[PDB]
Formats: sequence, structure tokens, C-alpha cells
Amino acid sequence: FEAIFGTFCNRLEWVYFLTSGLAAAAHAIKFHDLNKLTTGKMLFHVQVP
Amino acid sequence: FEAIFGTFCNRLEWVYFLTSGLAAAAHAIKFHDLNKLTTGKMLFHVQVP
Repeated sequence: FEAIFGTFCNRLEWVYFLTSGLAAAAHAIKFHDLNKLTTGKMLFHVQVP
Repeated sequence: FEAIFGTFCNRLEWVYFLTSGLAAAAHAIKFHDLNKLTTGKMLFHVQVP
């Protein structure tokens, strides 16, 4: 037998979130149990000057 | 390689002029070149019982 060859291509432009400057806007947090949560909240207390 | 396929090409079957059973009728004589043998005649000596 004799094969009919093709050709793979593999190189890609790898990109990372922390390497990007878009991460400067974000405060990344890896919370493994995230699917369990429904809705977070953050109360803010402010007396008037 | 997407696929494979076979190929083949046989050698021709051997035959020899002497191996043949027709060669028993023959009395072949190897010779360098039919050049000096100009005469077409050939003598023979027949004994008689």
C-alpha cells in the first residue's frame, strides 16, 4: 500500500488573561465553588457629611 | 494520510529457447557473428547401410 499524505498545522497565537492589560481593570478570583452560588451582594454604609 | 491503496506490477514469466521442449528439434550453435559464413551451402557425409 501507499498513503495519500496530508498535513497538520498546529501553531497558534497563545494568549493569557493575566498577560493582557485588560486584566488591570479586573480583580481576578478563582472560586472553585462558583456554580453553587446564586447571587452575591455588597452592602455599603454611608453617613452624610 | 487520508487513505491508502495497493499497487503492483509483475515481472514477465520466464521462457528459454533451450528449456522449451521444441528445442529437442533444434540443434542450436552459439556463434560470434554471421559475417565470414558467406556460403549458403553446407556439406554432409552420409554413410549407407
